[PDB]
Amino acid sequence: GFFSFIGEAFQGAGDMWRAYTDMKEAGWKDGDKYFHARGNYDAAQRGPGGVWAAEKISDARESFQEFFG
Amino acid sequence: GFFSFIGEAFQGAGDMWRAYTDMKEAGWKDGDKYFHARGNYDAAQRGPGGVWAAEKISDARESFQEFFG
Amino acid sequence: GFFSFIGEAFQGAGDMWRAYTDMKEAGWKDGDKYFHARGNYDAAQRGPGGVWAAEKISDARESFQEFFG
Amino acid sequence: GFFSFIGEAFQGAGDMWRAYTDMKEAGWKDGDKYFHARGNYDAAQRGPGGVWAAEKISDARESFQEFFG
Amino acid sequence: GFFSFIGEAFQGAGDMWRAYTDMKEAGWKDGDKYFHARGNYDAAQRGPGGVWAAEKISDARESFQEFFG
Amino acid sequence: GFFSFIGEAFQGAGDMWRAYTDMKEAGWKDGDKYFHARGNYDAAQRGPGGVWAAEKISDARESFQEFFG
Amino acid sequence: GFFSFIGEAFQGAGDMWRAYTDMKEAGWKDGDKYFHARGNYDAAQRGPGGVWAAEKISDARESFQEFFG
Amino acid sequence: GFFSFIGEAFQGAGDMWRAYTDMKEAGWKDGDKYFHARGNYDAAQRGPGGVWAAEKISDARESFQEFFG
Amino acid sequence: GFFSFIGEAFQGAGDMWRAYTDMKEAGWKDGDKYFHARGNYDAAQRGPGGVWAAEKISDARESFQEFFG
Amino acid sequence: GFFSFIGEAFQGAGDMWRAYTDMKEAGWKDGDKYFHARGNYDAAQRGPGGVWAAEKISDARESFQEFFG
Amino acid sequence: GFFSFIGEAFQGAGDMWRAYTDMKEAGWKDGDKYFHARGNYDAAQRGPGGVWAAEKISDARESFQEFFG
Amino acid sequence: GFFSFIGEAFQGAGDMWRAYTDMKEAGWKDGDKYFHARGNYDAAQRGPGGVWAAEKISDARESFQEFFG
Repeated sequence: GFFSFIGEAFQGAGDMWRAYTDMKEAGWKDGDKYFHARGNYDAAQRGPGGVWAAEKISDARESFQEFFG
Repeated sequence: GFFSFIGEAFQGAGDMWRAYTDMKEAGWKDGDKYFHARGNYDAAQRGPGGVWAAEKISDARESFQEFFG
Repeated sequence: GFFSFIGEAFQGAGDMWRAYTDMKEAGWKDGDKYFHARGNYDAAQRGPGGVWAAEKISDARESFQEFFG
Repeated sequence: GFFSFIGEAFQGAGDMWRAYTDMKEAGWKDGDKYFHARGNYDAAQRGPGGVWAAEKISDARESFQEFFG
Repeated sequence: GFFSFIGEAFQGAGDMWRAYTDMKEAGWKDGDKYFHARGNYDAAQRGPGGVWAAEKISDARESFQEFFG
Repeated sequence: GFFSFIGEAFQGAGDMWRAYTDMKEAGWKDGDKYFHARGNYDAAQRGPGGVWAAEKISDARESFQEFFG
Repeated sequence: GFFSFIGEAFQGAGDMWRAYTDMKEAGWKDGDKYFHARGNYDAAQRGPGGVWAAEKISDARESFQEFFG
Repeated sequence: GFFSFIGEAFQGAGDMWRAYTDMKEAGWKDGDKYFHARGNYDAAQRGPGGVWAAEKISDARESFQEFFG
Repeated sequence: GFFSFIGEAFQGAGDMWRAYTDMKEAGWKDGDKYFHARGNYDAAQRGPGGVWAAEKISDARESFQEFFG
Repeated sequence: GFFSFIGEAFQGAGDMWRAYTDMKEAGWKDGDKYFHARGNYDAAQRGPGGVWAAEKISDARESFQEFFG
Repeated sequence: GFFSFIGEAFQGAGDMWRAYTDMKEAGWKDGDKYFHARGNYDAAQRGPGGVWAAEKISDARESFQEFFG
Repeated sequence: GFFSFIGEAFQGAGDMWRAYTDMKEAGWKDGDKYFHARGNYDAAQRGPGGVWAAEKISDARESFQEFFG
């Protein structure tokens, strides 16, 4: 299939964005995650804009444009 | 299939955005997650805009535009 | 199928946005999640705009536009 | 399949962006992750713009443009 | 398949961006990761722009352009 | 398959960007990673621009251009 | 402009289907035409079907079809 | 401009299908035409079908088909 | 400009299909044409089919097909 | 410009298919044409099919096909 | 310019398919043409098929095919 | 310019397929042409197929094919 992972402007302990496929007779274990933040300024911020998730985009003409200032 | 994960401007302990597919005779275990925040300013913020989730977008013309100022 | 996950401006302990598909003879366990916040300012905020969830968008013309100021 | 991982502007303990495929008779274990931040300024920030996730983009003409200022 | 990993502007303890494929009778173990930051300024920042994830882009004409200022 | 790893502007303890393929009867172990930063200025920063991840790009004409200032 | 002349199954003396355009300070003369027919069988016949005269035909789909027997 | 002349299955004395364009200070003369037919069988006949005259045909899909028997 | 002349299955005395363009200070004369036919069988006949006159045909897909029997 | 002359299956006395272009201070004269036919069988016949006159045909895919039997 | 003359299956007295271009201070004269046919069988016949007159054909794919039987 | 003359399967008295270009202070005269045919069988015949007249054909792929039987 199509697997896509996009992530921007973020903070995490871990175990993120994974894609396990077609496994047979498997087994695993994952730990505990801790996230501690104290007294931080301006964290995990993203600017203006749009998100588009599309399986098929066909015959677009003069489309999907963005004009910032 | 089509799997898409998009995430911006966020903070988490963990175990996020995953896609397990086509598994047979499998087994797993995941931990406990802790998220602690104290006295932070301006966290996890996202700017203006739109979100579009589409399986098929066909023949768009002069569409999906954004004009910021 | 089509699986799409979009998330912005948020804070969580964990175990979010997942998509398990086509599994046979499987078993798993997930932990306990704790979220503690004390004295934070301006958290998890998102700016202006719209959300569109569509399976099929066909023949749009001069549509889906956004004008900020 | 198609696996794509894109990540920008972020801070994490670990175990991120992975893609396990076609495994048989396997087993593994992953640790615990800790993320500690105290008194940081301007962290994990991303600028303006858009995200597009597409399986197929066909016959685009004068599309997908961005104009910053 | 196609595996692509792109990452810019980030700080992590480790165990990131990996792609395990076609394994039989294997086993492994991974450690614990710690991320500690205190009193840093301007970390993990990315500038303006867009992200495009596409399996197939066909017959684009005068498309995918970016104009900064 | 096609494996591509691109990474710019970042700091990590280790164990990153790897691609294990076609292994049979193998086993390994990986350590613990520590990342400590205190009082640094301007770290892990990337400039303006776009990211494109594509399996096939066919017949592009006057496309994929970037104009900085 | 667009000038199109289509003629099928016909008999004439002459001076037909002409298109004079953009003339300045011109002059001409044309003769007399005689058409004489006596005792002919099966002349100037056209079979089944349709005529379409269009300046612009846009986005036709599964249209303009003809099924004879 | 676009000048197109199509003629099939016909009999004429002459002076047909002409296109005079952009003439200045010109002059001409044309004769007399005679058409005489006596006792002919099966003349100037055209088979089944359609005629389409179009300045622009855009984005036709599974259109303009003909099925004879 | 575009001048196209197509003619099939026909009989004429003469002076047909001509295209005079961009003439200055010119002059000419043309004769008389005679067409005489007596006792002919099966003359000037064309088979089944269609005629299309188009200035621009753009992006046709599975169109303009003909199936005879 | 583009001048194209296509003619098949026909009988004529003469002075046909000509294209005079860009003439200055010229002059000419043309004769009389005679066409006489008596007792001929099966003359000037064309088989099945289509005619297409186009200035521009762009991006046709699985189009303009003909299937005879 | 582009001048193309294609003619098949035909009988004529003369003065056909000519292209006079860029002439200055010229003059000429042409004769009379006679065409006489008596008692001929099967003359000037063309088989099945299509005619395409195009100034530009761009990016055709699996198009312009003919299948006879 | 481009001058092309193609002629097959035909019978004529003369003065055909000529291309006079770039002449200054010239003059000429041409005779009378006679075409006489009596009692001929199977003359001027052409087999199945297509005609294509194109100024530019760009990027054709698996196109312009003919399959006879």
